[PDB]
Amino acid sequence: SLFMSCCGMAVLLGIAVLLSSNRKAINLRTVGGAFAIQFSLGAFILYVPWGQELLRGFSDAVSNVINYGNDGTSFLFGGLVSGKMFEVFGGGGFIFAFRVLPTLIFFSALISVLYYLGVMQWVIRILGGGLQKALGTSRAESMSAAANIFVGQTEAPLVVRPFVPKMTQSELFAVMCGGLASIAGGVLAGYASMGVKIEYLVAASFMAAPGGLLFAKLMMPETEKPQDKPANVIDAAAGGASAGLQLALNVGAMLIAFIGLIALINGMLGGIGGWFGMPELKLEMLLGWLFAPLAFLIGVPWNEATVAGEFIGLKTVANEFVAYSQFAPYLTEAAPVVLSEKTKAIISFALCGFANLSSIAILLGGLGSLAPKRRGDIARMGVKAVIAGTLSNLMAATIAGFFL
Amino acid sequence: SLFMSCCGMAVLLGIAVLLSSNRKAINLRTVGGAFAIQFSLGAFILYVPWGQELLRGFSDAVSNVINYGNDGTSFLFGGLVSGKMFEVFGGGGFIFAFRVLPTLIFFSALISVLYYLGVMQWVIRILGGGLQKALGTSRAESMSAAANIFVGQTEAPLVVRPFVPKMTQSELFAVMCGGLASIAGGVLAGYASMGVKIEYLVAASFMAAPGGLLFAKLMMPETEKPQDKPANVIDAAAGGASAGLQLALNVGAMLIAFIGLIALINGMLGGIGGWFGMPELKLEMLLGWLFAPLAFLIGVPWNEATVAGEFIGLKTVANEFVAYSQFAPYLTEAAPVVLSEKTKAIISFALCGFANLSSIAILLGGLGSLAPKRRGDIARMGVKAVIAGTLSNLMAATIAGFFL
Amino acid sequence: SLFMSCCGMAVLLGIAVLLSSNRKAINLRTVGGAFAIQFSLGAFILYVPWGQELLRGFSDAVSNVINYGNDGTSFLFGGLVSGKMFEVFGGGGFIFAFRVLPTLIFFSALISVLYYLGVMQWVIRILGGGLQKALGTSRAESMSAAANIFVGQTEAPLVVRPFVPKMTQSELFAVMCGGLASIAGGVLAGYASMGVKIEYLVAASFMAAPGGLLFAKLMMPETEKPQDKPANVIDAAAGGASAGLQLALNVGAMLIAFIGLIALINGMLGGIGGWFGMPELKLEMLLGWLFAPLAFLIGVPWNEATVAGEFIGLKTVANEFVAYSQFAPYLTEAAPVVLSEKTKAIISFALCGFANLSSIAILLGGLGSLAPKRRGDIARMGVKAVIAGTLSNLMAATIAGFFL
Ligand SMILES: CCCCCCCCCCO[C@@H]1O[C@H](CO)[C@@H](O[C@H]2O[C@H](CO)[C@@H](O)[C@H](O)[C@H]2O)[C@H](O)[C@H]1O
Ligand SMILES: CCCCCCCCCCO[C@@H]1O[C@H](CO)[C@@H](O[C@H]2O[C@H](CO)[C@@H](O)[C@H](O)[C@H]2O)[C@H](O)[C@H]1O
Ligand SMILES: CCCCCCCCCCO[C@@H]1O[C@H](CO)[C@@H](O[C@H]2O[C@H](CO)[C@@H](O)[C@H](O)[C@H]2O)[C@H](O)[C@H]1O
Ligand SMILES: Nc1ccn([C@@H]2O[C@H](CO)[C@@H](O)[C@H]2O)c(=O)n1
Ligand SMILES: Nc1ccn([C@@H]2O[C@H](CO)[C@@H](O)[C@H]2O)c(=O)n1
Ligand SMILES: Nc1ccn([C@@H]2O[C@H](CO)[C@@H](O)[C@H]2O)c(=O)n1
Ligand code: NA
Ligand code: NA
Ligand code: NA
Repeated sequence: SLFMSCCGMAVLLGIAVLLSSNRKAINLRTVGGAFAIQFSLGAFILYVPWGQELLRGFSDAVSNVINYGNDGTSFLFGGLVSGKMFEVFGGGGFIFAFRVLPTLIFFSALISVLYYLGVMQWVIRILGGGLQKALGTSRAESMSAAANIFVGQTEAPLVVRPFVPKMTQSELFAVMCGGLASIAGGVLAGYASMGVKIEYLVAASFMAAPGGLLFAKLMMPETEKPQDKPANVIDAAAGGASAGLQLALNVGAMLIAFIGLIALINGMLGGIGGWFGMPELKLEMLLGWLFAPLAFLIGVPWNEATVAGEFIGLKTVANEFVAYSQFAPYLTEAAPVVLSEKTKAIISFALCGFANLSSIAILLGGLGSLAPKRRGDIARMGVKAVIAGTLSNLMAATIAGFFL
Repeated sequence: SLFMSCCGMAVLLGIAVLLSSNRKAINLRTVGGAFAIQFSLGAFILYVPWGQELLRGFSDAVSNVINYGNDGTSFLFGGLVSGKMFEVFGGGGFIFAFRVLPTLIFFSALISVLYYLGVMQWVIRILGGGLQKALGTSRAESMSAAANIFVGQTEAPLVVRPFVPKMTQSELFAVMCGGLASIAGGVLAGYASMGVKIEYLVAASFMAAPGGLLFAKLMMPETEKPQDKPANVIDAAAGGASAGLQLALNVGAMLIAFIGLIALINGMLGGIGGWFGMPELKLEMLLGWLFAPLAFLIGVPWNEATVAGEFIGLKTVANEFVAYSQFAPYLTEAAPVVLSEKTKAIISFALCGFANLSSIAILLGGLGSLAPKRRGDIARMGVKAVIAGTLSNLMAATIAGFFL
Repeated sequence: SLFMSCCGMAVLLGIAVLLSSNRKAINLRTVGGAFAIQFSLGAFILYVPWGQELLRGFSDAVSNVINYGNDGTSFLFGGLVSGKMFEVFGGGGFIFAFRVLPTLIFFSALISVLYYLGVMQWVIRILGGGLQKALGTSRAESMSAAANIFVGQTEAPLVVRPFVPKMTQSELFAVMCGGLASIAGGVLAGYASMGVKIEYLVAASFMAAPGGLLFAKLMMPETEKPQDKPANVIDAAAGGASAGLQLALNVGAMLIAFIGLIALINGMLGGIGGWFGMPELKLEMLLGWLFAPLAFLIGVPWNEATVAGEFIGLKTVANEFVAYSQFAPYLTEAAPVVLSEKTKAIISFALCGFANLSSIAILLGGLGSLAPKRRGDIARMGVKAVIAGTLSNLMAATIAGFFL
């Protein structure tokens, strides 16, 4: 029943302790409160009636903004994003390149506008302030954690830019983990446009802030001593649209290559596996068979662990965008395998994060440009930070599955 | 009758004098001739029979070039830009992204070719030479004004690149105004592909050269003393296509964001306005109500001033591309409001310009790269230059409405 | 019969000798073996039964990879690349921008992956090693020649990057020729997706390695004395996709401009030619009339030389991508002119190369960045290198036509 979930949380906590740089340096107030916040946050917005209402209210607001932004892409691509497409091409009428990718552009512009107005800084200051006061974490790493709820791993540390070059190894590691444990507002709307429940996306985003700090301070406790704009609103929107455009082009090119490469891998795996009497061997079977214990450990039923392992594994070995692309058909009525609603939630939560190996190179560029003499430390702690970010997503998925 | 137009011109001239840096330094020959040229140019090509024939001849030639360039986009997007699209999606068969944006690429390549051959330099030298000889303006600012008829605000000063770092504040201001009062050959073909009459676009482009110098020397008179390539034609075309591609991507991303943001603004304005008994409140109503006196002042009928104010205002607070995108449906048979032909002309002329706040940042980058130690002056005169560019477009619209 | 082909080869060899920097410095072993290899390679894979089987086996493998990569573009553009497109738009259902361009992205990612694994370096080391041992050419220029079979003119010298700044003028010229005589794996799959026979593309690619060295050492004999990575596989794929994206955008923008410009040229040529009683004058007629002797010289029948001259000429004055775009309809059942299978082969081989004037500027950037103090030599030998690359493609076409 609920025993598998509580054991799941214990195992995830245990792995982080075993991989800690110094277990005797672990601050029990910090890691105790961080888990308490992430757990209570899950209890609040997924179990308690009032918290569920606030979550649905924020989600519907997000859903309304997406529809508003869709007027922009409707102007550019016209009938190619209309209802007539489904009458002609059926299911293939949904053109991903025109339906999902342009949303990255609009939300990037919106976020840039909200930064110019000071709305974002206002929310981050409140959330980040409450974290450091309750966990004892430093000012800079707390703000970066709160910022990571809404923006990406490279944009989040920008709110504490002048503090990055001199922050401790534990601080830098937490900053990295904050970005790896979360996603971004732009891609969130993209995943929502692909069928992923917004309530799960918003929840996992907020739970990433304490969850990121949790496993960061578990695996890399503080052993040192920490310390302590566009001309107008229209320029802000333009700059945001430009950054979103570049992102949309990068994501699209990645999806063409990766999905194409996976198809190539499956073709080769069919021939190689055939030598051992398994010609039906594919990448999905390997990932599913290898991540099934992990899926089962976080609350996925025994008969659904293998399928759930495919998506979780693909997110790890590649990225969450590719995983969501393969998981999205399982959210429609034309799903090859009908999954339970709890399993759908667990997969949604466990995928909601930038935790992968390729994100290390991105951290080296974005976060590294803020502190060029610290690129060595980023590369050194890269793998451990990904593991920490993975544990945070898995913990959030276990918590979500518990109250569901 | 015509009294409202002549008063309109007087008011526009009056505002520039009131905002002048030194009214006693205003050269009457310069500002007198500049207005005389812009007025006579309007009289020539919009009223006098022969001038109307030369305008239609140049416009049809432009219209033929656009159709020739459309063979390129027809090859890439095939049936998505064919007549079958209108049979399937109806009005939504016109895909803006494939119909308008690729034209920016072709014309950028063409202009680059005409620069390599020396055709552009030949025309600019004649027009720019006649301006300085009649107005007394300096050599450099005159060529940049003439160049601005065909190319953008950042490409126009390139013909006088080595003179920019040492030109006077009045010269630099005129260069800025020349770009803000005009558009570019690429986007001109785009607006033409959206339904805007080419005759109006060409006319307003040529009237921008004396009009730009007019309000530049009115608001910033000269108080100082002025002074005084690709390997082959195929490389020129390739470089032009590359620049046009980058432009086409920027415009498209901007249109997705801005239109999407306007839709978001309208949603919020509906809720905010509802608090004051106006739930139907939108961005269009605010702009229309605030720019109606300005539209009425330049010759737009009282019962059409509010609608015309929406487009003029949107061009100012954002850019002319967004304004044209909302004005284009009013040029078809399926227009929500049937406007008079004179009103259509006034709006077309008043929108034909890069005069907006975001163009300042663009001037800081493009024009600023030509003179890095002058970026301070560009930022300082930015707002006044936009105002001057706005007055030039409004003057051209008043002149156009007069002879129509 | 076969006398026209052998004379064709002799003429091509003769031109290179006449344009040599020093005919008395020509190494007979080098240029003798290089021609022997290119000729025997053609004999092997186009005439001899076993060699034809190995060619078809490699081609079908290439054809399978393309289909695998098409799963990526099928996900992004959905029904716009499905069979329904041909039912609605007929022949115009084939959208080039979604059918061909995305293939550049996938193959660029694949090649980047094969480089990370060491597969490419392994094949290049074998082919490049056999060339230098048989021709006496230096180590660096041999590897660059072999690398050019699979990758582009700017990516090929990267395998011998630290040797480029100090290599002789003859070596540098050979490196340039190796890239101009060949194409790239990405665009190869593009041309294959346009209808060009893969067997011809693969054959011409392999024949480019000895053919490139052949005319390089003929026109520029050695008179001096020669001398002598991503964090993971997923990062390699991402970087490749990014480079392919940039390439796909450049090619698409070029095709819009160039084809559009050709349409504009044809319009002007119709008016200019009309003055001399030839209003039907077009760019195709000029190129066909001027390259017909060259087409006839390499084995194209007298009544097909003019049509074949259009494609060969267009490849020279522009690029092979534009030429292939105009030659592709001649490979379908709806061809305006039914050509013989041998003529189709000759045109396919003669077009398979980056040999054009615009590739010089590209060599100045790519190859020049590897040796900034050698950009002068690259620009100096630019034209001769293009001629050499042209002769290599023409030789390969003559050889192909001989055994066919
Ligand atoms: C489409 C899906 C198909 C399935 C593909 C699965 C392949 C698994 C990739 C793992 O490769 C490793 O990843 C590390 C992470 O980058 C690299 O470490 C590199 O970076 C580390 C830190 O960032 C350092 O510790 C190392 O020294 C450095 O080698 C390491 O070299 C590399 O072997
Ligand atoms: C989609 C449409 C929705 C409607 C939106 C309308 C909003 C109006 C924007 C105006 O904002 C101002 O614009 C100036 C122009 O850039 C800025 O001046 C900045 O730049 C000037 C000069 O370029 C300087 O004088 C100033 O010091 C400097 O603040 C200024 O800060 C900013 O407040
Ligand atoms: C769409 C198709 C329409 C048909 C168009 C056909 C036009 C033919 C273009 C030829 O122009 C020449 O090309 C050279 C090659 O770049 C240039 O040499 C330049 O570069 C050379 C070496 O790279 C140097 O030798 C020269 O000094 C230098 O002028 C040269 O200037 C230029 O006149
Ligand atoms: N705003 C964003 C969006 C995405 N990303 C990177 O792209 C991968 C796929 O979404 C993510 O996993 C992440 O590596 C990013 O760094 N910042
Ligand atoms: N050639 C061009 C075209 C456009 N622009 C800038 O983009 C805005 C929208 O067209 C314009 O208002 C202007 O700011 C530009 O600077 N140069
Ligand atoms: N990988 C590639 C692909 C293309 N190119 C350049 O682009 C032209 C058209 O394919 C080619 O003729 C060549 O100039 C390149 O340099 N490298
Ligand atoms: Na984040
Ligand atoms: Na201009
Ligand atoms: Na090559």
